[PDB]
Amino acid sequence: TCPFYKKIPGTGFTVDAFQYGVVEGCTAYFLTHFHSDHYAGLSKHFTFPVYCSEITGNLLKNKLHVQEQYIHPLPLDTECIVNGVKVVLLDANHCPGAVMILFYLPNGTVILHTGDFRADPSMERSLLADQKVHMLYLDTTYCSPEYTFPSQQEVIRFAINTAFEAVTLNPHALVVCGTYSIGKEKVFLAIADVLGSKVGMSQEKYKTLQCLNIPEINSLITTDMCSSLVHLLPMMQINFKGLQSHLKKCGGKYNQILAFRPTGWTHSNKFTRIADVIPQTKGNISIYGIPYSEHSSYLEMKRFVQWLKPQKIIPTVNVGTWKSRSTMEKYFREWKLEAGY
Ligand code: NI
Repeated sequence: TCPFYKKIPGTGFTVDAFQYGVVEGCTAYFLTHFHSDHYAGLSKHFTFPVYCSEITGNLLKNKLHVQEQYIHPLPLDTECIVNGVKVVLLDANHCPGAVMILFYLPNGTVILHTGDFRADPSMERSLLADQKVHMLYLDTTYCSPEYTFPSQQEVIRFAINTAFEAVTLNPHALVVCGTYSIGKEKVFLAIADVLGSKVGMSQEKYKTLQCLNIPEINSLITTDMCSSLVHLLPMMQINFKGLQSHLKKCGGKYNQILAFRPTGWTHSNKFTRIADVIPQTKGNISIYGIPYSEHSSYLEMKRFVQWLKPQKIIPTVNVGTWKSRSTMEKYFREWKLEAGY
C-alpha cells in the first residue's frame, strides 16, 4: 500500500511509487531519478506510463529493460501537459538525470516535489521565481544542524591535489575510486583529468555511464583496464582485502594503491576540516573517505525553504519514527517564525 506522501492530491499521479503493485487511480507514474530506493519495483514487465527526464529514460530502457512504449521523457525548464495537468521538470542538483517536479493543479494549487536534491541559490532564478507554492514535498535527508559538510568544489580540490601529489612522487601508484550507483561522477572524472588518463571500469559500469549524456564521454572512459591508471570498483571492494586482491590482478604494473570512498556525511565531519582529513593505511594501501554530498546540508535546505515560503511542508525522508517527525516539524516552525511567513 502506497503511503500518502507519494501521492499528488487532485491528480491521478504518483511520485517514486513502483513497489506497491497497481496503485488504484494512478494514470501516470513519475520517477524523479535512477536510484534503487526510488525505482524499487520497476522491471521489463511494467505496463503503465512512466514520466521522467531523458537521462532517466535512457537508464530505464538499457539497464532495467522497460519497454520503449511505456517511457515518456520530458525536457527540462519547459511547460508540458500530462493527462490534462501542466507540469515542469527542474534540475535537482542530485545525480545525472535527477529532477524536481512542479505540478499546476486544476483548482489553482501549485505543488513542488523536490525528489532528492542538493539546494542551491541558483534555484532562486529558475522558473520557481515566478509564482507561489502551496505545498512542498521536501528531501529532508539532512534536516538537523549537526549535518555540516563542504562544497562539492572544495571536496574535488582536495581529491585532485591528493592524487596528483601521490602519483608525481610515485609514478607506479594506481588510483582506485569506489561506486555503487550513479552520481558523484565528478570525483573520478576530475582525478583522471589531472593524471592525463582515461578511467577504467567493468563493462556493466561503462554501459551505465554511456546512458548519461556527458559531453565527450568517449574521450574520458574505457573498458581496457591496462591502459588506465584510474580504476573504478564496486564500493564493497574498497577495503584492504579487496584492494590487495585487485593489485594482484594488475600484473606487477603498480606497487601502491591510493583509493577514494565517497560517502555522504559521517560523524568525523563534526570535528575535522576537509584540509585535515587523513587516510587509513596498511602497507602500500591507503584509503581516503571523502564527504561528497548530493543532498542539501541543513543550512542549504533552510535557505531554500525560507526563500520559497511554502504554506505547507511534507517531508519525504526520515518519516518512519515519531522523534524524527517531531524534530523536523520543530525546525520548520523556527524557520517560519524567523522569516515571517
Ligand atoms: Ni537519490
